Amino acid sequence: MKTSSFRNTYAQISLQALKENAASFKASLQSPACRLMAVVKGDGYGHGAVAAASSALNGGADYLGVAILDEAIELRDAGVEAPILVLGYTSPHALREAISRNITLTVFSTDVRDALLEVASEAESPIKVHIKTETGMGRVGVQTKEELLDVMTPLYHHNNIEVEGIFTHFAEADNLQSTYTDEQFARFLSFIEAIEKDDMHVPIKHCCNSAGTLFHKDKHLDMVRVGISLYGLRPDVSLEFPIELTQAMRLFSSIVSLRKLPEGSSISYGRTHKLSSEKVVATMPIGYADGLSRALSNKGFVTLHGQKAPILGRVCMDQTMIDVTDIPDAALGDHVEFPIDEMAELTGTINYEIVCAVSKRVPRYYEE
Amino acid sequence: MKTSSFRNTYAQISLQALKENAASFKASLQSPACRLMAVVKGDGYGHGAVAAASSALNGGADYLGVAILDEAIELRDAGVEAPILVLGYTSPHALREAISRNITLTVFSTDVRDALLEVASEAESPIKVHIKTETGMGRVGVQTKEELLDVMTPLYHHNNIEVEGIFTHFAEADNLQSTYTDEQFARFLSFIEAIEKDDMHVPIKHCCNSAGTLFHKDKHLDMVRVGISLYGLRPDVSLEFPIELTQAMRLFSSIVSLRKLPEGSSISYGRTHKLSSEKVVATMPIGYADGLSRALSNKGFVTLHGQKAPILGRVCMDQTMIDVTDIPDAALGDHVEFPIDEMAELTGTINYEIVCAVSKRVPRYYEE
Ligand SMILES: *Cc1c(COP(=O)(O)O)cnc(C)c1O
Ligand SMILES: *Cc1c(COP(=O)(O)O)cnc(C)c1O
Repeated sequence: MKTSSFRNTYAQISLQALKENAASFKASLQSPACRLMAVVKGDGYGHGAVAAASSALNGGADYLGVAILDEAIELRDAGVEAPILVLGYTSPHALREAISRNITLTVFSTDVRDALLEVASEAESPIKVHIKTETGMGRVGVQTKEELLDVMTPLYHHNNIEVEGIFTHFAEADNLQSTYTDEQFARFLSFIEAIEKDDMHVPIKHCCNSAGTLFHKDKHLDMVRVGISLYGLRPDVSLEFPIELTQAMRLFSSIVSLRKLPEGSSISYGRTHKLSSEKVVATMPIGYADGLSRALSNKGFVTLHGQKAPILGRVCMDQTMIDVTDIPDAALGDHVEFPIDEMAELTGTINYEIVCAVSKRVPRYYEE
Repeated sequence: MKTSSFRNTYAQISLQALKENAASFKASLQSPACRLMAVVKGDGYGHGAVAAASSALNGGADYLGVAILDEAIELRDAGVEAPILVLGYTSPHALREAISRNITLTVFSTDVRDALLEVASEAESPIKVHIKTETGMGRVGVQTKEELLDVMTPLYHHNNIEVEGIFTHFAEADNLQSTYTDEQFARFLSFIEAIEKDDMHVPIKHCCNSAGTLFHKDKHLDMVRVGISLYGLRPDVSLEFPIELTQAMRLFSSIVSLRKLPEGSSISYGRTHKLSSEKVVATMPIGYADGLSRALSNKGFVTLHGQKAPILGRVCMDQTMIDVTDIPDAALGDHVEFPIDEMAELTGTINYEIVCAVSKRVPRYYEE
């Protein structure tokens, strides 16, 4: 993780916010036996995987979730010893590496099942797996009771494999007017009924993401998987948080040039903006190679001195211009802030993408 | 740079293409005295700064360009010894570090001018600077003859500073129906006339980017600054290359799940796509945390087996679904390719952003 720079363009990350958000979530769970999994995929949703994991554990998280084995190995190499579940696919050729670093694996297909049966016969402590079930996200997971039984049963009865978990994922738990989450939950319980009729007991049943955790407490089961709201960001901006949470990331740049340009002057590539009068134009050392979306061209804004300054013309790779004509105290060197949810709204996306897109060129400053 | 992974999602980078592209550009220049600057900002436009710089030098580049001092320091730390120009702003507090690593600096403001005058008062050998002039990009640079003279003259006459260069940048050199590039060029020459009337001779006058280099050979002057087309990508997809170039980056993922889903099934978050009939849906281990634009949701495609497979529903952080129903030989494990220019077109952006957005989670495989 880049954590220093000679350029005043940076993401400030509050570790205390992350810790307190984990504690707030832990306190909110249906039962004290329910585990809090902190989901730190995508390099901690752009905040930094190791920083987010460490903070979340300090706040009471019980498990970590990542998307791919690479991310789990990164955590282990940084000295994180907490349980880690790879939520997505892990291929047969990667299984020995995963088991050697004590990484819990998601399984939903026979190629991985069969490789695991051969590999498990050659390992020290039991291998831990969670089985993924399909209930309506239309993404990954076994699809029928028959397939679940076919995939899980040989793993369950292998003397060196523990089927620790079984889970599903919700497509719209943030839509509080929809029956779909209850329908998915019913299908999930239907899968579970099938394995329990075959006397297979799985100790961690789980289905909730941030939205499920916040708004579907009846579905907390044995573990919840909190991602976006661990970072104090809403699953959907139409929602209001029912627990106390703080946004952990704030994105800043600064003014490195401040100039008056005459009426008729065009700004940036393609001359897509022409000044309607004399304007004071500030240039910032940030652009789309820092992850500032080019779709904010001629439509986004930054804040400074309690006012909004609109972006003029096209966002460049490394530089972006703003109009500070109505902000008389704007000066060379001023730091400015980028609103994360508003950038998502203006470009037709979600805060998840905005924070992940902050590129490796932008240092993260952990201010605690 | 990440260069290995347990997941089959990757950017293949042809070093031979980069080297040959640099050679092709070098051969095309107006005169053999004209220098080729390889622009490798944004981590070599997402290809890898060190790899791109090394390849370009091997192909005949004379100078390297980066956006910010961080990038120049990275190249020096990797053992690159070629001249490097920081094209954007460098702040007063960073000047000593830059000069100690023999980095050429762009200057266009008095804060940096005055700090330089005090610092140069130090240093082993002369400090090299280029002066940025504003001619119509509306971004950075001195704006008037008076300002140019005020900024440059004390630097020119300091016994330990060399004003090696003076430059400008074009807003629409890729627009071959516009007079603006010729107008900018005339303003640039007007700046140059002003300093030469004051008997200040600058050895490297430069103004061309990729588009200027390709289509405005009369403006090559002492050096051209080739970025996007060094990577074999067009400045604008409406253009055809007038010289021989090869696209250096190719982006791939793979099928990690292949399932038949019934009519009426919804795919991914928000149920934004529902199957109009029974479909074979493949899931790929790639999503917007890898830099795959979420704006490709329900509209982008990948290629496999000589056909296009459309993206179904929303791109997730780490996974994306495609329809392979009309591709009978699609199988678990198939690798698929993402078309870079078409992804830009479909999401209303440019190839520059697409290749820079490929995130640090995606390994670069250097093919040669
Ligand atoms: C991303 C993800 C989560 C976390 O979702 P949020 O909305 O970020 O809370 C949980 N589980 C799985 C399987 C995921 O992919
Ligand atoms: C980005 C940039 C270049 C290269 O532009 P391309 O279109 O990528 O060729 C050249 N000069 C300056 C100052 C730049 O910012």
